[PDB]
Amino acid sequence: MVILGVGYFLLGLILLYYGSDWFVLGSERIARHFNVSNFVIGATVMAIGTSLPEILTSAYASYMHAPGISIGNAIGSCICNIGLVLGLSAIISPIIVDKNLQKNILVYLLFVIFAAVIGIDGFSWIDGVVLLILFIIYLRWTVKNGSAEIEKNNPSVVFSLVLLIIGLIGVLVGAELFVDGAKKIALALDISDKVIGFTLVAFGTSLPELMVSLAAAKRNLGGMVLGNVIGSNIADIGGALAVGSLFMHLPAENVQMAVLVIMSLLLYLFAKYSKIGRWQGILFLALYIIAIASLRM
Ligand SMILES: CCCCCCCC/C=C\CCCCCCCC(=O)OC[C@H](O)CO
Ligand SMILES: CCCCCCCCCCCCCCC
Ligand code: NA
Ligand SMILES: [Sr+2]
Ligand SMILES: [Sr+2]
Repeated sequence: MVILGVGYFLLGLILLYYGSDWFVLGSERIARHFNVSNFVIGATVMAIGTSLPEILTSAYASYMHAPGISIGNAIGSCICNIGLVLGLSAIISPIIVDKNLQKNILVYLLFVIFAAVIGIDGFSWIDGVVLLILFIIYLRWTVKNGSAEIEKNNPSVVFSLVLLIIGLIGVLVGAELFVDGAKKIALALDISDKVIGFTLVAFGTSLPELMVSLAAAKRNLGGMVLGNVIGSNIADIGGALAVGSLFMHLPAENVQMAVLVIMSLLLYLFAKYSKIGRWQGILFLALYIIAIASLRM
């Protein structure tokens, strides 16, 4: 049957749509509770939660002797977060970046370049261990700098945590349904293609970031969007790629890493010397479009 594919697909969108808004709302509240910025909650809790698909996908693929899918998924997500996710969000809600957030973005940049350089001959399991350690350090460093918490069964907090978790479950399940529904529609229309079907789940892992960021964008939560983008990329590299490399050596993806380094560099330069708004967003989307037009499938 195919309506099951249609049912799923539509339901996936509904869970994604409402799930994303609840995730954003709950995350914004949690940040106020812990006295940290929206960037910080976006870069830690939101980034890790929405990167769970990438982490499972890369670990699974490398385990199943498909390390090309594992690194392809990780870095492709990174390119998607800056090009598509941040591109759309910048246009919706232009961001002027604070001096301290610029420091966080510069560190992100350094991290990406380091990853690109040690991955020129691919990524070994020791490359993995190192990247994962830097990931852990980035998280502690980010929270520390974004913290002002100097000081308990509060209904405000509990309600905040419930919005967040149910929202997350909503976007993660919604995303799966979207992919699963699309897969079944494709199969019973007999238009299924593996080469393209890998980019259905590849894009699939990026749907949480997309919807969550757009939801944050609609509520002018610019720092949260930026936090979620920066953190998700780091989680995709220090987490998804890294764990992949633990099961098997990952072949180099130098062209894609170069594209990521160029987009990351652009993202930093705009954050430091300008803004992340309309035309910066238009630039990110144009670059993203060119990438999905010309990069190897
Ligand atoms: C502020 C500067 C930040 C850093 C800018 C990049 C600096 C390091 C470049 C190359 C060596 C890295 C050595 C340590 C990490 C790799 C350990 C390793 O196993 O290296 C072999 C390599 O992966 C091949 O197989
Ligand atoms: C001579 C090197 C052989 C390496 C064989 C594979 C080792 C994989 C280790 C994977 C797990 C690393 C976990 C860190 C928490
Ligand atoms: Na993420
Ligand atoms: Sr993701
Ligand atoms: Sr290497």
